[PDB]
Amino acid sequence: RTIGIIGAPFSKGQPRGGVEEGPTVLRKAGLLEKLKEQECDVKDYGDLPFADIPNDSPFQIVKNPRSVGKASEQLAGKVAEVKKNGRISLVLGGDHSLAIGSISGHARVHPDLGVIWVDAHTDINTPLTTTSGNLHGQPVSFLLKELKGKIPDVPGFSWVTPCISAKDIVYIGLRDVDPGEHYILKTLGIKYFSMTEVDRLGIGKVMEETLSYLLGRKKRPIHLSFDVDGLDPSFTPATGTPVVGGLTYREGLYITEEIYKTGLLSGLDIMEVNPSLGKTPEEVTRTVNTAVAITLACFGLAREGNHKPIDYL
Amino acid sequence: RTIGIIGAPFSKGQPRGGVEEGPTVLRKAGLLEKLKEQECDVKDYGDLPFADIPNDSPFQIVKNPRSVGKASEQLAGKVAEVKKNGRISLVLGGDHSLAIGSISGHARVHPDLGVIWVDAHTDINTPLTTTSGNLHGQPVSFLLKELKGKIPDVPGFSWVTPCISAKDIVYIGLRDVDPGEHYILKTLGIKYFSMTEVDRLGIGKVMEETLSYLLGRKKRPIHLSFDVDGLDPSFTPATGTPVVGGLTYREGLYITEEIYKTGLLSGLDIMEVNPSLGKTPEEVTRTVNTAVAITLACFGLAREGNHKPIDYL
Amino acid sequence: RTIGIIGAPFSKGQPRGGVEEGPTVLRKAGLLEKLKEQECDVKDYGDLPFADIPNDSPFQIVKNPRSVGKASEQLAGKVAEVKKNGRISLVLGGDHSLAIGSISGHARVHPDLGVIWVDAHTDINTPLTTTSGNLHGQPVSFLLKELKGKIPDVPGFSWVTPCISAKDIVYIGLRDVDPGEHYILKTLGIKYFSMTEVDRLGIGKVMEETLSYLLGRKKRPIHLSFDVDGLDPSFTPATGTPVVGGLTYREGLYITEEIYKTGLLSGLDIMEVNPSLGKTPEEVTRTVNTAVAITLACFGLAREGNHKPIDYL
Ligand SMILES: Nc1ncc(CC[C@H](N)C(=O)O)[nH]1
Ligand SMILES: Nc1ncc(CC[C@H](N)C(=O)O)[nH]1
Ligand SMILES: Nc1ncc(CC[C@H](N)C(=O)O)[nH]1
Ligand SMILES: [Mn+2]
Ligand SMILES: [Mn+2]
Ligand SMILES: [Mn+2]
Ligand SMILES: [Mn+2]
Ligand SMILES: [Mn+2]
Ligand SMILES: [Mn+2]
Repeated sequence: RTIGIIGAPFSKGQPRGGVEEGPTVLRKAGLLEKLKEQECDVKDYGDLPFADIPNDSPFQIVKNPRSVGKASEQLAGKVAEVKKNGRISLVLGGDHSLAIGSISGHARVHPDLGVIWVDAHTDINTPLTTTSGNLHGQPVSFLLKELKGKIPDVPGFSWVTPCISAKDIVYIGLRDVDPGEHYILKTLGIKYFSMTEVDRLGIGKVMEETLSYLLGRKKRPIHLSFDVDGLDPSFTPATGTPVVGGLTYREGLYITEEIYKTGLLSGLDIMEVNPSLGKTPEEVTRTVNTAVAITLACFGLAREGNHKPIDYL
Repeated sequence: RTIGIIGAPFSKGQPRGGVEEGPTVLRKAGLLEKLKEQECDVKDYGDLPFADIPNDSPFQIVKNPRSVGKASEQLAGKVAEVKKNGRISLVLGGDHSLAIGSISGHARVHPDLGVIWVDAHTDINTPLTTTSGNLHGQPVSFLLKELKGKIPDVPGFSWVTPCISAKDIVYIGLRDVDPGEHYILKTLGIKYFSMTEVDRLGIGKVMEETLSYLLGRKKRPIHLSFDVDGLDPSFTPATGTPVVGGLTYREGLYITEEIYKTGLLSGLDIMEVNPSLGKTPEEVTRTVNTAVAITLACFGLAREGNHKPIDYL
Repeated sequence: RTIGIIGAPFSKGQPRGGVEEGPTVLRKAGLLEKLKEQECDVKDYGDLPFADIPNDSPFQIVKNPRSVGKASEQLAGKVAEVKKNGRISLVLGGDHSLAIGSISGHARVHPDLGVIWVDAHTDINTPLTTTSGNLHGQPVSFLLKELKGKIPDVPGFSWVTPCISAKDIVYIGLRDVDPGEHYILKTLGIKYFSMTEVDRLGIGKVMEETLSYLLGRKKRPIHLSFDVDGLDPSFTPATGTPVVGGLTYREGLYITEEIYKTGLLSGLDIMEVNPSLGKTPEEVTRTVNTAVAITLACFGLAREGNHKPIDYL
């Protein structure tokens, strides 16, 4: 598969700072090379230089809005640029607020995209429903067209144009959803598979319904926004908001292996990896190793094996 | 949901003493408040004062029969009292022998009840089949009508009247069943889903069949006797008789979420939590945290989220 | 069930030496007795004395070929001897190269056998496809008739006669397969259930299809070659080549419980247990305990319980 790597060392979407190092440790794990070790054509677009914005007081309760707003605007342009070069955008975060720019830049080139959001949270709070003020928990509210009119003019996001309907997104892995967020889910009829549904149906049926839900009518580009805390913290502990009872390592690989097999992966986000939150050096490597594995699976690595079209005997 | 909390700090049903502290640490985890934080109407009936019975020599091989017998008699009355106040009895144990009084007091008010027993063990040994003499492994033999006549007159249990047929109970989580207990299962035709069945069918189908088995004919009150060792010891280690290969945290939450959704939960037991058996302070908090989560799920907490009937936007 | 225990303390199939102690620690865990504690008729044939072969230089890239070749030849005769005494051969390894002699000696007495290979690897590299040269990763290539002609004359294996077709074997647990090995899988049409399939279908359906695939046409003797690294390293860490995302303890017990229930188990291999690779004394006991449990399940131990044909009441 053909890839376009984009490092997004941003953290102002939430309180903890170590997430900016995500691009660094993932590249350090040898992600670029391992992808190349596969049938992959990789082009590194570099780590986005997120210039400082010293003056950025809260918007009501919303924190660092100008910084978060600019980082997504910068990222949106980069993703659109890689999508125009005919490559799958691979955004290494960074907190999940960056999803706003990633899905935005993607839709500029591919407006018919479908989103699969793997996360323990829905990240669909509005500036008015959020109680924490952390924008990494509001990315989805800015992208939904149905929520246009409920999103006040927050400094830094005047460039945003809702680009996805409630029916063009599927959540997988939910287990920590706020009351207002749950109201929006049920109100806009958003398709989701929380841990309850995964436990009931099995990851296989879950993925079956997910892809059929998004590709039933017609084939379209797929955007995978993967928050590493969607997986159980026993696999990805070095993350800002871990929630027990998460997706297993195996389910995480199953999800991505299936998405790969559709041949429609167009955009990918690997977010919330925070090395500084690993209680040990091993928890840090465990998180990075798991994040790399999910990434490789998105581009071809199959657990049953892979072989080149040649006679090996 | 409307609840009636009853602390049952009892341990004489087995050798290890720390189980009496169960009510204490669960309340200390803020269980009462967290329930209230939900759509719950809570009334604390207090911790049952289990007076000492210094003279209580074994009955043949059966240990502390008078103490265990009195504690269940005392508890049976309390549960019946809360069931008459129109509230779901929530008994915080304490060893599982207390189930004898809980299910007894429940049936006095609701004789048509159905029991779901989540445990790694069947706890259906009779005074004559048990090899350990620990009554926390015999509670079910005293309640089954079919076993009336095989239960000798043990000091402390003259007040007992079998109140459930073999067909009114479903076991879930079995993985350590004695030979005589297995004989009784197959002989009385008791419905069970051991870990083998959970592995074969999946927790979803397991719960589907469980509820259909008990509510097929008609809707009736449900009694959930939950032994925390039914879950894998990686989740609830501070318990007297842990057995590897247990139900996962997720399956445990799935079970209870489904029971809640029936709207028929009438009685609930959270047993065998023993803080003093935690090899570390974390194993103790891990056990308590997991016990609280299963409890909250029984009364409404859903992993997909919850919201009040109001317009959040 | 009637058993014939054979200790195979061999390690020259791979670099790490501690695997030779497998028979020792498994017997030390009280395996013989625990089997007897069940409905089992056990006869210990002893630990095969694998005489030294000082002169054994590599064959091209293949390491210790004469040593590995002789150990399998010796083992093949022992297994055939126990199969003629009407007993299920239970080979305690030892690295997995010994499978060559075990399945060989088994087929001498029961040529219509069917093989179930539980392993994280396919172990089907040929002397020409292997990149490591470790024979414990080539056992299957020597047994397949379809691969006859692609297996050069390696010193120590002139006694070998391919005894199984590609269609008489089923793989379960795959997650680390080489490119050439994957080519052979797809080329000979070998039936396999990698971790992806287990995640998709569930262990129940996996076992359903496995047994139907092998016993569909007609009932035949079953050979179970179980590599302990097929299970997740959180359960069996003391093994030379652990791979994360493996079969759970429960799935491992489900697999064997089902095989037992067919009443067709004829040959069993418990391989790759290496005590010296346990980072702690507990990792060593955890591995051994799990290896014993899978073994007991192969001969009757059911998680739902077991009882003698007598009236327990
Ligand atoms: N990725 C990620 N971790 C936590 C969030 C937000 C959760 C919370 N409901 C909030 O509104 O801040 N998003
Ligand atoms: N909750 C609970 N843990 C262990 C038991 C009894 C098990 C054993 N068969 C006995 O008869 O004592 N019950
Ligand atoms: N049991 C077992 N662990 C590792 C292997 C071989 C794996 C590798 N493909 C090789 O060719 O050496 N077999
Ligand atoms: Mn997120
Ligand atoms: Mn999240
Ligand atoms: Mn119990
Ligand atoms: Mn128990
Ligand atoms: Mn192997
Ligand atoms: Mn292996």
